[PDB]
Amino acid sequence: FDPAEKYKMDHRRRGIALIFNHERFFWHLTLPERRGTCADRDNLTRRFSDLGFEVKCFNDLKAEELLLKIHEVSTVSHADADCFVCVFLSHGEGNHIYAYDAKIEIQTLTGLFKGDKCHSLVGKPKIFIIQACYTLPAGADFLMCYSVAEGYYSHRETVNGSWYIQDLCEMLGKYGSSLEFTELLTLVNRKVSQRAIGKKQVPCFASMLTKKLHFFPKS
Amino acid sequence: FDPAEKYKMDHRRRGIALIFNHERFFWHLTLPERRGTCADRDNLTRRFSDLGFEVKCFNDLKAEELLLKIHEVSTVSHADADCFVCVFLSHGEGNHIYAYDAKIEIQTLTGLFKGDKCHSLVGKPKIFIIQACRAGADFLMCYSVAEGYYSHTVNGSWYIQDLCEMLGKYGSSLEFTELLTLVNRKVSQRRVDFCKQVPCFASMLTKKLHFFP
Amino acid sequence: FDPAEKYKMDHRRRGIALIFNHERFFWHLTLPERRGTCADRDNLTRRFSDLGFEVKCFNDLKAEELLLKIHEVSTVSHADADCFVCVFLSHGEGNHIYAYDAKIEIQTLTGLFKGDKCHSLVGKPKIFIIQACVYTLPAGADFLMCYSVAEGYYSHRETVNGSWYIQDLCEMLGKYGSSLEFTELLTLVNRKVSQRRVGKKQVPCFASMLTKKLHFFPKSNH
Amino acid sequence: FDPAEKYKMDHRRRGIALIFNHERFFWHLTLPERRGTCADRDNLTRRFSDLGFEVKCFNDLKAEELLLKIHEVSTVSHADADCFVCVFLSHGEGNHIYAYDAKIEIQTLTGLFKGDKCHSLVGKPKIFIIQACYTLPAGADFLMCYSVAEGYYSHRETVNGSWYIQDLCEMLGKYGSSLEFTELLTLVNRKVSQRPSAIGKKQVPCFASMLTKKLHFFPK
Repeated sequence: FDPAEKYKMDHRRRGIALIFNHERFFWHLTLPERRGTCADRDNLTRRFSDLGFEVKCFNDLKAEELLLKIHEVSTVSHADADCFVCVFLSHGEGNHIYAYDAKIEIQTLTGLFKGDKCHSLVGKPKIFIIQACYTLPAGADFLMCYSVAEGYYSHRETVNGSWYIQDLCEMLGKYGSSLEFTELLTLVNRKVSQRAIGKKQVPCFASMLTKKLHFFPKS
Repeated sequence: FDPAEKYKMDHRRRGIALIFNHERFFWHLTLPERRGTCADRDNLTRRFSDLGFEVKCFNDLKAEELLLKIHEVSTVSHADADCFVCVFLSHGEGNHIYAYDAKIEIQTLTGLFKGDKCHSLVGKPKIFIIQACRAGADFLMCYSVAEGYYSHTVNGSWYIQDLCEMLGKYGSSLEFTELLTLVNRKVSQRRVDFCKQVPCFASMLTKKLHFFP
Repeated sequence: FDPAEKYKMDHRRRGIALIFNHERFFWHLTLPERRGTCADRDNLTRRFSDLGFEVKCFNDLKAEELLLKIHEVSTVSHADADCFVCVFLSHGEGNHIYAYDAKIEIQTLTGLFKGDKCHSLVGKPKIFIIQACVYTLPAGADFLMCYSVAEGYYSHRETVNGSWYIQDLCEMLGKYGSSLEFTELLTLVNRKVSQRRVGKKQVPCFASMLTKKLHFFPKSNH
Repeated sequence: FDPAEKYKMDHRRRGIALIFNHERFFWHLTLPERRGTCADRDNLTRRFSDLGFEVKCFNDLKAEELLLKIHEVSTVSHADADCFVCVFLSHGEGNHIYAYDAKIEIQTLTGLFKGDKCHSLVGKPKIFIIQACYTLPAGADFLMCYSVAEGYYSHRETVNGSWYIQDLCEMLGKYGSSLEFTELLTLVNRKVSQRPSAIGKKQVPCFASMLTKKLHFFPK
């Protein structure tokens, strides 16, 4: 009935910001790759803490640990939380095995939080920010954010980080609390797209959200 | 730079609203199908004219005509226009050939308006509204149904209906993606009631989108 | 609590838009006055109908009729209405008596719709748009006071096409009435009028005693 | 014209937040008055620093110092600043002389920053927050914010501050950087308005906008 309806963000906790590092099948690890990834994690941890999130970081190197942690996030109660965030960071060179593993990891992650698998988040926004190395993942109140659209260029990681994660992090710093999230993501669209003169890196987001999304500060 | 930047909507023409009716490989045509499809076309034509669009309707039955028309829409100049819209309507029963042809038709339609193929629309929004059956900067992809959700009459289809409703009520008021989000909630609860079943849009837009008079 | 809370605009009726024409102590009525006022009235009636309002127009000439009508708008029930709007239009030259009568007329109008006198509107916005020719009127909760001109600033002449303020307001209402939050819309009117040219700036003003956001999204037939 | 145009907030400095304490001509100074006033000043100094302002505090007791400082803030250049803020705090009870001096002080304060008198601020917002103890200032890009509308009650000062300044400060803390300023002030309207003897009354604050653009205090 209401053209201004918002997801209720007045729960005790904001929620979890899961930052997932895809590192297992990569081989040539130039300092630009390594330092730039640290830059993207560190930057995202800052921005997401400031919006109230519990940031949790792990990589897929520790085969034994990803089991435990991944299991924890899924089963734990989110009843007292507003939303869930998951950032999937990856690298550029990407061999085919690395690239293939990526898709399977993202498919599992997303699949964990479908309402059928996770009652505590039902009706609450699930936001996935995916640094591709552009897909088809599904669910109501899901927000799929992609570093790059289907068949567009993706600039090499730098020691400073990646265009997408940088620019997102920037917008989050400046407009995190102010703007409706998809508006903010649209700003990230223009910013990155204006960063063989291939024409552009054009990021994307796919919304299955049913209400407005605001990260006004909590008490 | 400016968090409130908008696509410039002050050109001479608003733009073309292309309404594409997919019916070539369908054989079981109950009145609900045929009358509901007319309902979706007629309804969409009213709503979009009210937003200033030139509405053009054709189907893929006349294999001769589609060639000519499809060719026109691509080649013509859009320099004096704000944006481009394209609605792709398709029936629910859907055999496999019909389903398959759909994907191909959509693939081509969208491909026509990539900046690489269409300079007159560069920096302008290209909006595709796709009634599913079973890329580009400034592209907006709206789908009746997300990946692997259910998607269902004589008066029309939930998605096109609700869309049309929102367009009538908030077309001029709301930012487009916010208007689409209303359609998200409307449909996803229409299904819950008559019976999750959630529409979807994918934005590669860089600015805000308003259909002020 | 909720930084985005809105006055509930989902009542059966939008409400009344009262357009009040102050004409009684004016003497020289050049055609620019007479035609420009009609233009402001007609323009405002169009714009406010489009936003759902029952527009009602009267002037203070018919001293018998103003008694009835004024009482009607006060006493009638507004329980099934979103808000109330009142525009007070006046002329520029203004003799002292005309100017003085203006102040008293505004005092009374505004006074009628304080929650103390008008239960049906308690909690609902009361928007007065005043073409000045008092500014202490500003008393009420959920009151919005909009003035053609701030204290001690130039006021546009009236022209045959209407007045800068009412014109510009009506323009914004047409383009942004259903889209923007009202005070956001008024701020646009602030910039538009203040950049009207034809040395003196005119700077309009509004005083908000509103507690929520104000939107005039189109209503449901249902 | 752009329905979303904003005052350019990208200058080197945010600007000055002037907090002015009206003290002279006040006689009975109960601890609630004195402690509550410090509370309002300290609270506003925190909140305004957090939005980037140079906070400057003085009162009208030091008859020599007000001359100097008042002159300073007027004549100094603001070309490299976004806006100007000025809070005028007073005490509730108020003898008539105190009340009268208030009006004159506010009239002079506001008068200094009219574009006629102060070129460096022309086209920049001038925001006056006035705790009342008339309502006749003016100017383009001026924002006048009042603790209390004409002829409404104002709840007494307390040891923890005043309803208006408290609530304002709360919203500034929470929404200072997020919300458009008048949107934020409307939240103050509702908070205070919704707020042990002789009272069934409500306090309704007010603001008068002569602003031409949107006002946002995004972090610098």
